[PDB]
Amino acid sequence: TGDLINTVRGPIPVSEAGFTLTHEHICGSSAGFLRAWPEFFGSRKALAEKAVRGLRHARAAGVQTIVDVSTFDIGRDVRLLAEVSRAADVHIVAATGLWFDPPLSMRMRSVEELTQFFLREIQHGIEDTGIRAGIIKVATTGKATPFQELVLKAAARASLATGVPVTTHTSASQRDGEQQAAIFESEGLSPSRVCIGHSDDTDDLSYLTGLAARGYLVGLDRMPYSAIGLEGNASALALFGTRSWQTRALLIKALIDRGYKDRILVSHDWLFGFSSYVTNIMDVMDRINPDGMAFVPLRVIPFLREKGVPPETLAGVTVANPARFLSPT
Amino acid sequence: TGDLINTVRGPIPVSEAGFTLTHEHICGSSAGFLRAWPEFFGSRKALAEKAVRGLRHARAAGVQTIVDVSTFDIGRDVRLLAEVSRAADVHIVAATGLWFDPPLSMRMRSVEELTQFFLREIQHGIEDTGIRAGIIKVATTGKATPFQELVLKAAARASLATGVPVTTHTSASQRDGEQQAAIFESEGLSPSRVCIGHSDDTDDLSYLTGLAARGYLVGLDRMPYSAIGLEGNASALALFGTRSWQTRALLIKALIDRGYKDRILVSHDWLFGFSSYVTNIMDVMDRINPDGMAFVPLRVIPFLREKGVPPETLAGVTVANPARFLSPT
Ligand SMILES: [Co+2]
Ligand SMILES: [Co+2]
Ligand SMILES: [Co+2]
Ligand SMILES: [Co+2]
Repeated sequence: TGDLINTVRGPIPVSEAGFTLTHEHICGSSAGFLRAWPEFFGSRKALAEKAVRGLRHARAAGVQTIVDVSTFDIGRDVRLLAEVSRAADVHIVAATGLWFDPPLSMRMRSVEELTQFFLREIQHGIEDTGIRAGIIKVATTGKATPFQELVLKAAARASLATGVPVTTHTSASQRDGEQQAAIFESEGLSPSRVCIGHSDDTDDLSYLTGLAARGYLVGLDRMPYSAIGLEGNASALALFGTRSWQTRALLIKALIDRGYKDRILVSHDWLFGFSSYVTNIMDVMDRINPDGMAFVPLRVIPFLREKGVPPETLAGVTVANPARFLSPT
Repeated sequence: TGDLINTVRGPIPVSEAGFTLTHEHICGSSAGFLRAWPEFFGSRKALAEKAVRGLRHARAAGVQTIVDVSTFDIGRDVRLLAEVSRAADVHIVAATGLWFDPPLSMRMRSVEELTQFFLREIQHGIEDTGIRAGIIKVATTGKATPFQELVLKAAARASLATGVPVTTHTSASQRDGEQQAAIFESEGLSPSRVCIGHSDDTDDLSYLTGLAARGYLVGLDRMPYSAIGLEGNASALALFGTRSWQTRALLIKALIDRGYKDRILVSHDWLFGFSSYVTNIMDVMDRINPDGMAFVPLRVIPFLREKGVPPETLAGVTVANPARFLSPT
């Protein structure tokens, strides 16, 4: 009791977060895009309705909170998040930081300037809404670009100032987490404040246990992603990969079996609209996983239970770990 | 009489455009940036106040209309344009199209999809404002990227459908206008609907007269840009170049002397805020040219008059040419 986290509807007790999906999106887009071209998604109304249906389905399956890790450059629309959170009665934590599509007005900035921007979104509010970010999202896709180095350092500084955790996009097959870790530590950030994401995109347990041993949270956050059966579709192959959801889920058990149950976060990286990729990608995705953000509780958790993971351990992964992660520390 | 052009305050008779600067910016930024980080500019209020002072100064010097060629990805804020247009009593024509910083949500689009977006901004309105674009802005920086090829084709299609003209950013030293022309013509666009911009960034009159002979408008639109005296400042050198304003202005006379008076458009490429480049670039610029968008009428036009260009010819360049260009055709 007592600890608080900021959501798009305002402050909530940490203990009310409950079952929390730590890497999700209402909409994967671009800065200004939803405002400029809402017809891309049919309409804003259609997008919101789809999101509300999806979040209610997740809620019925036991999901109480999602962390929408859409940054400025993922076209995060905090008013949209607030509207759908309210309608579906599911808490949404919003993000600051920058992903891998920053516009020139961000790319030209210094570490000091980026720190001030991240601090604005955490401490003051996003845009003119007063809605405060509860997480900082950053990204590399291979070795960090010079700009990405500044972003990670600024993320570390903002986290140190506010206690808000940092979460990452990686190219997991290229083992980005190691350099990301090196940069964060150079700034004196505690590994327990950091989740190295898309870590289920690899089966390299040397890489993953290495991070977990150092105290990092390991984000196994793309559970339903598979292009098995869709190998004819090149864009789906590139995004979803050729590993089954079962293969991804086995990593949760593997980390638990190696003593790392407290270092695991599980999610889908799902969304209800998706303009930053090929047209109609959302239709492909909805076919692969009609359950959307209910997939983890409906499929993954029982799969793990049937493999012998104790209920207490599963509750620790889906409730206690997110609580500890999100609590400003 | 009769012909109309859309401005941020609504429709105006073409004959009321008067002395028109055809390539300008209220603010050079990025999509969503002004909404997310207005403190970058001091405040939105400060930015608007600066813009109103600047536009009133231009108006006092005889400027009646500017064409703000900020696209979506230059962070065009049409409400800001409308506010400052109203306060300064200077007409502002807004733009659609894409510059050279499109986010992924644009870069993934087809020519058909881009055409629909440009048509939306011209025919329906920008965002939810009902303000209609009166020009389409496109860009290359050297040989066109595959995406830029689609953008130029979509610009051509939108222009053919609406009669609204197209204007371009070039790397003038790399003679981009020739390929841009080739792409436009492949779509059946009339050269008289097109301005090849930043053409005063080069002294190559073979290149420029080649375009003018084909019927293109030649945009001599960076009149006050010079880093003479600032060679110690690397970012200023890269953006402003080492040629004097007099050297740029001589190109106006050179084209007139070669029979191309009707093919010339003159502007500053000025702005009142600038977040897509180095921090404090606006302070450097304001020192180079305290007159802002009054520089053309105060310095360039009298320079030309003193070189013997007849008043009728100068009026044809600054009034008749923009009128003919902007009139939907
Ligand atoms: Co990602
Ligand atoms: Co994601
Ligand atoms: Co330009
Ligand atoms: Co410009």
